Amino acid sequence: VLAAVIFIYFAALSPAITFG
Repeated sequence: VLAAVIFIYFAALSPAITFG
């Protein structure tokens, strides 16, 4: 389950890092 949590963390850093 730890692997899955890290996958969603990166998915949230895509739209959070972009300035659009």
